[PDB]
Amino acid sequence: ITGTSTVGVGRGVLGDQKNINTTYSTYYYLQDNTRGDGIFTYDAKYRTTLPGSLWADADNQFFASYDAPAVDAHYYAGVTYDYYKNVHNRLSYDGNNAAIRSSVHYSQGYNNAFWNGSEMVYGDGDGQTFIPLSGGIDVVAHELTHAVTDYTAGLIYQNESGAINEAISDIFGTLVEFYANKNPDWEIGEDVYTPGISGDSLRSMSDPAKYGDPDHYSKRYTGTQDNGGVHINSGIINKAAYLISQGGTHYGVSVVGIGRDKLGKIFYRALTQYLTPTSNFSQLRAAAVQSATDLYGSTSQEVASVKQAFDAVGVK
Ligand SMILES: [Ca+2]
Ligand SMILES: [Ca+2]
Ligand SMILES: [Ca+2]
Ligand SMILES: [Ca+2]
Ligand SMILES: [Zn+2]
Repeated sequence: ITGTSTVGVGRGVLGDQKNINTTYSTYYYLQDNTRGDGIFTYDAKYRTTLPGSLWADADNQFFASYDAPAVDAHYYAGVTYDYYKNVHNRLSYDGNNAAIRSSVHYSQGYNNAFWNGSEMVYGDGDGQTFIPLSGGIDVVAHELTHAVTDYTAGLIYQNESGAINEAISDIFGTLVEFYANKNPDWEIGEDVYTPGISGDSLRSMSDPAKYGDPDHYSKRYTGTQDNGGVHINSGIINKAAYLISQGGTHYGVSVVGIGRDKLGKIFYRALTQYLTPTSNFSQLRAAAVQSATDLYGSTSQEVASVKQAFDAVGVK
């Protein structure tokens, strides 16, 4: 819509108050003109037709319970845009300030969120397994990172390349959670998963086997479920990324941690310069070693730690 940029106020899924960028033109819409070609949030009104209607509100105050998932999808898309621009000098997911569109209230009792190739889509959850999924900053940033992957490396969504695509979304979802400093951890989806249960999450990067996902290449899933295990075998890469950042000893191999900012620099370079659509885990190891070599030198501690971490999870 064409109108005047302004700022409204609302409450997210977890009850927290935040300011959000809106546009006024008769109604106040969830349209943020301050970031790139804009961030746009739509109401899918419990249907599956997309994108639905651009969110309109009469008074620029978003404190109704129906408003909460829209406030968090719109705010956390802006945080994710700021992480990519400020940390990696990337404007939006295509590198040319493409508009970011999200729809909330998709379907009824839908326990997932996804990037569909054109926009982000969030279900409200069934209220038992999940609460509205845009309430998790690591979920929002995981889905927007699929758009970054699609416009760069183009990893196909099956088998080892699919597991790399999912691990890259959990890696950068976690790095955005630390950037925003929103109670950060190395778990995925803990703010919106099982509201009646404390302490759990969908997946863990620090210990994937807590929920039964593999933490070594010898334990990889080789069947056909889940597109060849794309959400299961991502645990192998997630554990290597956790070891590169934090360090530790895993299956008797010791890794010196180099921290989160270098982890993000190495994997963003690997994703944007060296990975291709059909890259497998061994090629990811080579791309991450070449990226660390480019940035820090072939005899750096950073290169050593990348090698040790892939040796610890059995990826040669
Ligand atoms: Ca209102
Ligand atoms: Ca957290
Ligand atoms: Ca998390
Ligand atoms: Ca829980
Ligand atoms: Zn994903």
